Amino acid sequence: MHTLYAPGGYDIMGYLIQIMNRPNPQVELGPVDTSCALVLCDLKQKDTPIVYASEAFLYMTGYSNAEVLGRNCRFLQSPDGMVKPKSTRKYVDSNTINTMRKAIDRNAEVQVEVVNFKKNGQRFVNFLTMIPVRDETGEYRYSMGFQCET
Ligand SMILES: Cc1cc2nc3c(=O)[nH]c(=O)nc-3n(C[C@H](O)[C@H](O)[C@H](O)COP(=O)(O)OP(=O)(O)OC[C@H]3O[C@@H](n4cnc5c(N)ncnc54)[C@H](O)[C@@H]3O)c2cc1C
Repeated sequence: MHTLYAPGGYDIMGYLIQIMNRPNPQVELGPVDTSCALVLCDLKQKDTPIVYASEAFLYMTGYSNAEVLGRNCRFLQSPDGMVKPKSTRKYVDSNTINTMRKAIDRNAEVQVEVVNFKKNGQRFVNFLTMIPVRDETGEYRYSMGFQCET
């Protein structure tokens, strides 16, 4: 995947404000900021790659920035971090993965609990919320994910 990163970075604060200010929230997130675990994925690049990960996300998962940037978040679904698209996961609920997938395809807010694994192989339940984000053009371009170790 040779995902390309936005020069000058991402407007994470602007998107967090946009999220808290959204008119018809389908899921209540409550106040959020950059201190929590989050990632921003580019819906317009091949396989919706992570283009930004907050430090709390890297800390929670045990992975470094170099290891998560440019990858579809699904790698967390395997203790070895090897998860091929369309593959039947052996540790994660298929309906769950399908739910995330359709929500993402439809720019629909979604919230799920998904089994994930940290870099050292430690299993945990990830309480995940994905909210589509509009960039400067006004159209949905990114998705912001909020991860919470349950
Ligand atoms: C911003 C953002 C943050 C994210 N953060 C995380 C995170 O922290 N942790 C995490 O684990 N994921 C996270 N994800 C999710 C991950 O990136 C994928 O989006 C998710 O795994 C679903 O998409 P996929 O491409 O993996 O689907 P696929 O690889 O296509 O897998 C879908 C699975 O569902 C099953 N399935 C499909 N259709 C049906 C059907 N009709 N009936 C029954 N079963 C069916 C299949 O058998 C398949 O194994 C995040 C996504 C975004 C956009």
